[PDB]
Amino acid sequence: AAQTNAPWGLARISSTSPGTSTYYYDESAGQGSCVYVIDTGIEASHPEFEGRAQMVKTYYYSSRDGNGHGTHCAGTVGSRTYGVAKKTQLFGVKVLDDNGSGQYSTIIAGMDFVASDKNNRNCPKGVVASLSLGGGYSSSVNSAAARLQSSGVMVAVAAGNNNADARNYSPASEPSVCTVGASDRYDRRSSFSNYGSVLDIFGPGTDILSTWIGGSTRSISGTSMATPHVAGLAAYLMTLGKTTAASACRYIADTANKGDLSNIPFGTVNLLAYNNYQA
Repeated sequence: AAQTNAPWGLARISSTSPGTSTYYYDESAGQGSCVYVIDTGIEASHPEFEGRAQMVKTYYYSSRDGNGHGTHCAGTVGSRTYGVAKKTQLFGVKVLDDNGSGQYSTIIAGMDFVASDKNNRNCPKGVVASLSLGGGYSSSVNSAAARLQSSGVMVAVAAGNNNADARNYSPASEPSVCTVGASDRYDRRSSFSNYGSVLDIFGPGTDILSTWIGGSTRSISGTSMATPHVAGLAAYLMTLGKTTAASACRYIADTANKGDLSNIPFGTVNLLAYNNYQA
């Protein structure tokens, strides 16, 4: 399938080269998979989600996304126009308040929630969790992400926007999850992207158009935007039977575009997420 005039990041994920604008993908489109977006919530009524998004948990007085961040990330995972996996099921877990903040104890609870809650959902092709959030190093936050991964969920986490080594941030520094840095449309490391040995992969993160609250759209930048590209790619590949939740991060690294990014620090992987789809 071909989506013309796609957001640059979608086109990048299905291309061996930067500078194109058509997204190519297998029409299965993540059908039968599930992606949990652990964030500020999801505006599930947005027409771009087509009824495929729902809130399953909040730790606040509302499940509504009063910020936009979670809706934007969910849109990159699976919205019809802005999403990588356009037929996946999206589940919202609101661990961040409408200012985009959350206590680590709530984030931990949300991760353990997903590990159990997937057993209440129909996801025959596999389960993914996208965590566009983080803070300073916490062994308890890392352990929560490790448990979620161990339980059979492909966990993708943002590397962070500190232009620093991700080893000092959580859950970015947990080795067993998929830690995602950000690149721009010219295949440069995003200026804000964290780096380091713990990164597994890069995805498009600078100037990413996606859904926003109020039934709108906007373009924003961050490793928060790169992470749902990888989460959606994992769901897409699992639906295709190419990989599993346990191995999807490694498979994405194995099949990535290699050596194409600039300003990658010595010791950081030079790997850009790629669906290797041959139309």
